[PDB]
Amino acid sequence: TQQFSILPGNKAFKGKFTVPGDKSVSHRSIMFGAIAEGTTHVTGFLEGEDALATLQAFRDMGVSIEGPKNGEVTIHGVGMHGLKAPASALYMGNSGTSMRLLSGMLSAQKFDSVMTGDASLSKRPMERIAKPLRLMGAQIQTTGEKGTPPVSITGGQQLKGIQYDLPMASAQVKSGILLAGLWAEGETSVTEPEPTRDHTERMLRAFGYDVKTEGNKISLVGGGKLVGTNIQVPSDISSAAFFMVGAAITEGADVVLEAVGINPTRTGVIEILKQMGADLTVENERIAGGEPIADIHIKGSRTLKGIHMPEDQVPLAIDEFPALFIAAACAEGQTVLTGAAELRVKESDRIQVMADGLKIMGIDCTPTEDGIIIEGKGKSGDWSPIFAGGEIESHHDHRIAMSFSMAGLRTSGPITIHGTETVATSFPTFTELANRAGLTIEVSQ
Ligand SMILES: [Cl-]
Ligand SMILES: [Cl-]
Repeated sequence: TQQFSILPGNKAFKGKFTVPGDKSVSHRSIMFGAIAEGTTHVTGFLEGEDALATLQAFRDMGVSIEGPKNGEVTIHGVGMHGLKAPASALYMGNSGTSMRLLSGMLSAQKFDSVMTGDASLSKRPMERIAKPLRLMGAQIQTTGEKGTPPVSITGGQQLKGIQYDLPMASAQVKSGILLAGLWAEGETSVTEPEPTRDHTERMLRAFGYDVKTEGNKISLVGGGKLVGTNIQVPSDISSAAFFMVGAAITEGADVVLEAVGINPTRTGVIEILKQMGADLTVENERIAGGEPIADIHIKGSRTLKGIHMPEDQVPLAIDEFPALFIAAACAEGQTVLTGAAELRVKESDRIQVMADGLKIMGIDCTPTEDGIIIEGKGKSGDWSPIFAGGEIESHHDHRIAMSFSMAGLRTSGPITIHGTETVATSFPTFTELANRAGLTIEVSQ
């Protein structure tokens, strides 16, 4: 166990900062850089659980890779057919993402493969991706009735593109199918019943592959070719969100977050904060590595106010609601969240864990079946403490820990957050940026 400690008192919160690279986009650059023609140089790379497992997999399959080192990776791509058979099982650790995306890719290879995982991944079913791949002609075996790992794939198959109506929305399953479709005969198409992130699609385009996005119908034609290029990874908006919130709840705060990724499938926190009356502007908009980026300028010039959060932004801000709950508490009036049933018990009930911590800090809130109700203690023009402090349980959820860390900007008492050791893995520079901004956080045993 590890814990964060924060002391009460009027904090400053200002500066120009760049948060770490987007987790998902970092991963995709490896997926496609490995099988592209020529060299790929990646910058702003953040290696997470997914990246490291995928990095090792392609190393095992003969790909030469320098790094990651200081956010830089050089990938000597081997072309669409340059992968070599792994000498043993490809260990995925806890990366279900790696396993699902590589399933599609591996099911199209000449050679056999086995994918295995740790105790947690070994329990996760893989039939939602395996089933459509089998329709394409893939030979993919799973374990037991629930179809969990190990996932055993037989190569040397001829895949055919299918038109697939996805029963349950999933960027991972969607991505797995499309990746197999790169080697398949004809067009592979996925129709998702609900909108998901499109980092896979955008990275494919960055590498020169044509991908049609036509409403909820996402498709490509197999036989194409990927071309190595330079990939600047956008900084993670999910990481930036904590400092957006911090700036919006701190008096006279002035924060510029540079090169923040603003993929429209990820920008829900911006729209929501804006609707809460936040002084938040999006300037210097441009594109890097097929991803849109911008500088986010947030000022604590006025008091947030509680709103009925827009339901059309919930899919776009799903991971940012723990941070937004902190904003809601400092806001004037009541905040209500609906249509966020996904947010409850998604193998971790963030609504309740936040509620527990918020209540400990003296905030009247109430979990609902599809969200939460928060009674904000904010008052227009008033920047007196909102939170009472206390001891907080994060349950090793980094987003919970980082959220309650921001609460230290408006607390009348000490805050101790337990189980914060996963914060550094997700957001390595979090406490550093916090300190540079004016939010001192002491890490302990
Ligand atoms: Cl994605
Ligand atoms: Cl998460």
